[PDB]
Amino acid sequence: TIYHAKDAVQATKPDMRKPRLVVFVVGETARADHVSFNGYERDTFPQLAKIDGVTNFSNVTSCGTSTAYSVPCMFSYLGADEYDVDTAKYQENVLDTLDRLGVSILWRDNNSDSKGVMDKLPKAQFADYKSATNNAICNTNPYNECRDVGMLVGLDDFVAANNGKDMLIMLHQMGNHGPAYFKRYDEKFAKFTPVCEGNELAKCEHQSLINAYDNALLATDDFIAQSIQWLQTHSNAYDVSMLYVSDHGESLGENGVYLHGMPNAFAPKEQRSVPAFFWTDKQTGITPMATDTVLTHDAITPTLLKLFDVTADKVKDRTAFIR
Ligand SMILES: [Au+]
Repeated sequence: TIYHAKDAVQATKPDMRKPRLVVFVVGETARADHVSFNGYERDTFPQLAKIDGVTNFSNVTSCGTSTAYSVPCMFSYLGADEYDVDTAKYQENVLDTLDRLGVSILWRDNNSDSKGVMDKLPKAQFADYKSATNNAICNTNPYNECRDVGMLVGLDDFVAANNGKDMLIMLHQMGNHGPAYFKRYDEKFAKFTPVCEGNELAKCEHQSLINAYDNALLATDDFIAQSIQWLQTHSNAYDVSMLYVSDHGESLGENGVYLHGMPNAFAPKEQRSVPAFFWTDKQTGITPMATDTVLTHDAITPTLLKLFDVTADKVKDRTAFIR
């Protein structure tokens, strides 16, 4: 392990102020420009729009264009300019630091896995929610595909067993993962029709592809709202906050390009322009940065440290999502 924050200290402890409870949704394949709040022509986030205290960040660039590359960078101390995907797994990352400091770290995954982020931590702190041995919400669709909202079930049991501690829960979404966007949402989210249902994107009518993509955003809108609603049920005992950032965007036929993973050197902007939301309870004292702050995945690690009142030299001056 190569360390970067051995100096990290927590200024205030959960035995002398309210314990802090944060959900970080790690999104999947969502594009900034298909978000209602960023000026998209469709209301793709109706439920989040009903919730007070949500900040939408209109200028966020992902570290990369793929799950393997972006997800470790999101939790890195190095920043996009110095990040090396090939050695990322051996670097101390922001979750190693918080866990060392006594924050209870939980990773639930309905996507793939943590791409090495949870590897130095006890396996008991990672849970696979792609399988029904954990996820109670899979038989709601003709594919029996397990749903992101299933990662919320039983979180009260996790809180109860971590009584009075700081807690950071990562929820790694299936989200808008392609090519089969149509599979990614239940029927209640099939607002935009007709929809593409083949693995040959490009052979699909372009509008029908967009329609399946947008329906999957409505399922994500629903999941993020439910996440905040779950947090609100603990807001008296805990200072609760919710951070959402997508790992990367998606090409939807622009210049003949589909899916993602284009190398950064020639990747279209659609693959790196991602949405980000921050919600917090009024009690927490946490203040969002300006909506239009130029932001990147580099802001995640300082944001997670500030949420728990932790300082570390390597990111002392680094712009975050919050003050
Ligand atoms: Au991804």
